[PDB]
Amino acid sequence: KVRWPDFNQEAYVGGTMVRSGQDPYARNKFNQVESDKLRMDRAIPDTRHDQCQRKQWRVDLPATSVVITFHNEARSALLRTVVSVLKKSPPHLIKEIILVDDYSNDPEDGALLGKIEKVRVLRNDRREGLMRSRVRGADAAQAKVLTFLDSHCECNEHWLEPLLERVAEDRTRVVSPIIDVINMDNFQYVGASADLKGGFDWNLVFKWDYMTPEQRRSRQGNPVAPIKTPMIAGGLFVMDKFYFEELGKYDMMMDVWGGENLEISFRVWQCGGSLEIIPCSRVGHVFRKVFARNTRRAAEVWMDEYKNFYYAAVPSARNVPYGNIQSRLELRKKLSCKPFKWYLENVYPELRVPDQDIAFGALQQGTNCLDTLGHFADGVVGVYECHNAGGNQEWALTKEKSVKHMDLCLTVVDRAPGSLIKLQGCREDDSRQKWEQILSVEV
Amino acid sequence: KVRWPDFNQEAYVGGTMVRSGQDPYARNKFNQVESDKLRMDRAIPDTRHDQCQRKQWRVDLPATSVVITFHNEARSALLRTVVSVLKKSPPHLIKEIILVDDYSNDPEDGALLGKIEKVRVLRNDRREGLMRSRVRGADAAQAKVLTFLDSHCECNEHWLEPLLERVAEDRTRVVSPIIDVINMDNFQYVGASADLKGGFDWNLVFKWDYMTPEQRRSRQGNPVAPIKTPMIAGGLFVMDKFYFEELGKYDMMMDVWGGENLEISFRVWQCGGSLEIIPCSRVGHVFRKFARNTRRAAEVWMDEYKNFYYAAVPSARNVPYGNIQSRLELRKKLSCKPFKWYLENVYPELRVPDHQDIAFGALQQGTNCLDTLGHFADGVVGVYECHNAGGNQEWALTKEKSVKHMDLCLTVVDRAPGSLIKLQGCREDDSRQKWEQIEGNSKLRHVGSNLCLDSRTAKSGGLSVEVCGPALSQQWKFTLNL
Ligand SMILES: O=c1ccn([C@@H]2O[C@H](COP(=O)(O)OP(=O)(O)O)[C@@H](O)[C@H]2O)c(=O)[nH]1
Ligand SMILES: O=c1ccn([C@@H]2O[C@H](COP(=O)(O)OP(=O)(O)O)[C@@H](O)[C@H]2O)c(=O)[nH]1
Ligand SMILES: [Mn+2]
Ligand SMILES: [Mn+2]
Repeated sequence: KVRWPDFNQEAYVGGTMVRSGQDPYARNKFNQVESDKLRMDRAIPDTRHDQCQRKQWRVDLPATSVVITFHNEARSALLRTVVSVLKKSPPHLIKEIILVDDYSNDPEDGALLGKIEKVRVLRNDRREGLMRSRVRGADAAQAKVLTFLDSHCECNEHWLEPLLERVAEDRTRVVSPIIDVINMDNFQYVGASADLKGGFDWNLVFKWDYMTPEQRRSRQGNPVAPIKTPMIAGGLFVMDKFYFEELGKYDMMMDVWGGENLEISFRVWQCGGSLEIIPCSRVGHVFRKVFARNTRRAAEVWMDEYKNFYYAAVPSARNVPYGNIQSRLELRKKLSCKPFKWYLENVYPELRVPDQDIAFGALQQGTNCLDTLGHFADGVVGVYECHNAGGNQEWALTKEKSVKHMDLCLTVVDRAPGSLIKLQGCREDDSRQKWEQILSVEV
Repeated sequence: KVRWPDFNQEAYVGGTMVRSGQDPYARNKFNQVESDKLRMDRAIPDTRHDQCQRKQWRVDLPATSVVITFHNEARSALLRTVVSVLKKSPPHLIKEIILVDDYSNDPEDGALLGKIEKVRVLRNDRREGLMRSRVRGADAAQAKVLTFLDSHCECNEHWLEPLLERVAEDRTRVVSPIIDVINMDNFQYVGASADLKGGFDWNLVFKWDYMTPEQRRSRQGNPVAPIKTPMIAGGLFVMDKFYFEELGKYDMMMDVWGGENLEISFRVWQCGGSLEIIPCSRVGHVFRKFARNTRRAAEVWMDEYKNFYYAAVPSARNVPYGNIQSRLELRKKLSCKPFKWYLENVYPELRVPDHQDIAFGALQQGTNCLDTLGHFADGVVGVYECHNAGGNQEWALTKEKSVKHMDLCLTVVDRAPGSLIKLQGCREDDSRQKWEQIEGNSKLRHVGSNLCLDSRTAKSGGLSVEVCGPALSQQWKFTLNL
């Protein structure tokens, strides 16, 4: 067993370096020459709010089993992940670090990290992917609380105490750090915004957005308070171990190319827990950039009818075979989880839910986009380039066949081609406001 | 006195029509030829939401005194305003209509309408303006509730009872209809949005804006409920007569040029009343196309925040505005709340610069604005056409010299020319985040460098840092400058 500072990084990253000519993004989708240049404990900026830095963190907290899962991870990045945990965490709070080597090409990527204090390595036989690899890691953990990280993260100062404080207080909380960004081309560590919450559109791809100005204003008194989130990124969180178990771990027939965020985020909220982002906890993550099977498996279990709006948004998924899900279904009733309606209403109210529009989003043409120009009733309407967007470029075509923004409708004021169209109050039976898929007017 | 239906509109109107060749816009800045063709009680669409078409008010509502003030109004428009009040309002709720002719060139405009049932006319002596004219009318009013309208309005079906119900239930409510649009060219009557709230930017110019999504969401249960509003348009409103008096009427030193929304809206909210837009009340208004009145409002009500207005309108700082003691004494007497309380509780969606911000608002290059492009940390930044809806075009230049949006800051990741700037978490100690306005706030340069913000690759990669130079791609001005 070696203490982390005495581990031989030069040797370990030694023979795996990018060879002249070869493509540094090739193995990984990030720049390995840049990764390999970094020391395993390289200094990173303290990105935490000023208030965190003056906090006295409790350390009379339950220890954690840190589970890190990986498949042909760059050696420099894997080691850097492990050492950030060991350097930045109170040693009595790290029971162990469990590395699940999920079929890497050189088992030595993992096994060599086995000489480090607290690290134990489990190797999969075939490639099982992230979700089952985590379940296995979790099954082997000896501590009361689980911490899951990706194999290309860098923990910041006092990242762990604020997370464990939460779950030690109430074991139904599944909590996450603010995920700082490590740039995939130059490996600079970048402070993220603390004003974000996790969410998604009806295609179900995870996305961030800012809290509303009202939510921010409500936090002014304690701006480092926990943030409740509809969904976690999924790569990094901490969860009470028995809670992870009792709620059903992860779905064992998910495969990769999987969204580790989706199903667990719905289950936790519907089945009585909460998801939080904890501002004082900062961990960096290298961000970069068939899939449908896993998403299907989540939707079919958790969303009830609103699953329809997903298939609406992504018809391309309607017949990807997704397999047997009965044991996941049994699980939901066994737990007496609330319905998806409740989650939309209570957890993600700000998600736009459809219903009977013929069409939504922007009216393109094809560089530009229909735009109110900020005009109201009796104003002309126009185009700007598409910004992607929302606001004055968002429109609906209604069951009633109107083209509307808020309650204003494009109105044929004068049939004479091609005089100007106008915004006017939407009128269910006004015929000057009816449009069909087949500014000013013309033939 | 004459039944409104018995009034001869052709005699009244016909005596002032536009003649051969003469500009039909000259007199009023609207098309008088189109106005004059209309019947005095012309049919207008019912723009009210279907859910109005019950609906909800007591049986013993209080009568109102309607006050309409005018200077050289087009006779046809004036007459339609009066007949629409008479035609659309239950007769027992109209105690009287008081016309204040604020020194119109021809006194017959008003005096001939004095033959109509319930109308009485007062002529100003001299040109007093709308505010002083309104106080004169209100002082004459015999009923318990005041209704103010402009002289180019057309009331719609059951416009009055929902206004009267609000104030009969709580006399500290000052209430307005949804104001429908009467087009100044063709005089067509156009239904307005019901999703608006009144407001203003730091230049103190009134504007509408859509409610927030959460506000809309909280109205699912009753989409025609009252709408609380930080500011009223000011032309049209109903107010308990005694409450109008007790609260200080209007500031009697306001002149012609105002501006009638501002001072009263701040005073009502700060002194414990409220302002509402009532969706089931619909009235049309002919819309068409100075700092003394605004200063008198800012100096009395705004406390330190008046400084943002002066920032926005630096020329206002010179302008005489007269004596405000009486108003400050009114403010103390009524125990009004500070402007800070108003911004927090009444209008939290106005975004307010930090006390030590150096500049604020949009950062404009011609008609384009610095836009985050929906990006977050480690993302590039760019420009779009300035849309004045804020959001991704909202910025501040802070005490710490950063250009910031939410808690992200423009960061110079590489000093090499043509290097892209990036959004990173603001950190006070980060020298890469420090920027300064130069050359009369026409450009932004990275502190301690020869590098300036540049748009040349806006659309093919992002904004960059580039050697400072005459290029127009390096011009940037904040809309607000402290
Ligand atoms: O246990 C694992 C962990 C990761 N990966 C692979 O490594 C890459 C990164 O996935 P991960 O979720 O670790 O990182 P992300 O890029 O999703 O943040 C993908 O090709 C995964 O399939 C894997 O096969 N098994
Ligand atoms: O009592 C009045 C009413 C109106 N006006 C003038 O009439 C014009 C339009 O004002 P109003 O408020 O009637 O209409 P709006 O501002 O809505 O167009 C302006 O020149 C005002 O000075 C006036 O001098 N005294
Ligand atoms: Mn990752
Ligand atoms: Mn008017």
